[PDB]
Amino acid sequence: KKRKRCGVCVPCKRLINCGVCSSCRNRKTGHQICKFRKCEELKKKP
DNA sequence: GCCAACGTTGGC
DNA sequence: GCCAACGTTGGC
Ligand SMILES: [Zn+2]
Ligand SMILES: [Zn+2]
Repeated sequence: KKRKRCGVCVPCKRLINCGVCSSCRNRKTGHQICKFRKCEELKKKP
């Protein structure tokens, strides 16, 4: 299964894709959420 | 069936 | 070990 966003971090609370980060500009091919909405808990840990 | 957006990997 | 690209799938 896909992990669910946490719904409580600042990114999760943002409503709208910014439209200008690289995730947003390449959305059709890269299929990624806006860098500013990406759930903090879903990022890669080193 | 659509589509937002997470998971995986070839090629580097 | 990274990440562009794609496939996938849960929720609608
Ligand atoms: Zn953005
Ligand atoms: Zn979150």
